[PDB]
Amino acid sequence: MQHLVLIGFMGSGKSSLAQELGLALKLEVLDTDMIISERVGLSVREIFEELGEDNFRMFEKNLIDELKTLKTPHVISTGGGIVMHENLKGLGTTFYLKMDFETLIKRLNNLTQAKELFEKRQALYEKNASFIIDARGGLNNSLKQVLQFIA
Amino acid sequence: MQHLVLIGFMGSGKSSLAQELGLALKLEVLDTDMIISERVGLSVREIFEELGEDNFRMFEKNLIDELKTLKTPHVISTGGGIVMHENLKGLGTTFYLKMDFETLIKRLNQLLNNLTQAKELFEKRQALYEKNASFIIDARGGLNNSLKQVLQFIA
Repeated sequence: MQHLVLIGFMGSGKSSLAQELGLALKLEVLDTDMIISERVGLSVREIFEELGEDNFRMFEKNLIDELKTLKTPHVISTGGGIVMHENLKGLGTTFYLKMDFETLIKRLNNLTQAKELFEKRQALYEKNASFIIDARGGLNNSLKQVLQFIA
Repeated sequence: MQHLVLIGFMGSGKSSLAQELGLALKLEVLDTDMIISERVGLSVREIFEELGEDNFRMFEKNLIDELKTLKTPHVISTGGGIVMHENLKGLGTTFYLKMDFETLIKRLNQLLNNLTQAKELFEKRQALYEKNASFIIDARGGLNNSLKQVLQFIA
């Protein structure tokens, strides 16, 4: 009865996979960015611009704590930066939707800096993941992997 | 020969005012979010989402240091958030384009939401801009009027 939480970079297919999982499992699907924006009454971008990252993270940390009180399992897609929270593992079973950076950017040079930055972020998702899903085979292939792990 | 640095919330009119100052003073205009986005090749929103705020703020901190080395004064419009940087005040003379919450919101929606929480946090954020401002421009009453205020303070 643990929430299934999908983490990873924006554009990795977390929302599409969350909807498919909720359908396969007959469970409700939640999106943390959607909930924060709906409550605060500003878009995620507007929240960052007008109220700042620290306030966004506060709404996010508070929402994670709130969703943990829900005993019924939900599927939960999350925004890119959620992995900075200490309370993230704790929310439920986490899945890193692992996509090669090259595909992500279409949707990086060993000797320049940006690659290291993307690698460090990946290292954070992996550190916070119960399971790593290979996203390269597409949505149905990712679904199969998730279902097999939880079964 | 100090840079004229425009700070404030998104939608306050910083971009239009910067262009107008640039024209009036015959100076070049720079935008710090545009510089960062152009270099990284990701929108600001995309940097926060893909690389996180610590990285974004690192790019921004570095850029302020680099712009300080420009001798020739530029008008510089800045992103929300920039005032978090200890190195910001020294980049040049800062102008806070002050708006109230209701005006900001009005400019953004171009009624059932409870904005009480956002308002409370916004009012606290304003003090950070005020703290970091050489001058406060009443950004409630029109571009030309704002321009007039800035020109008078600098002249």
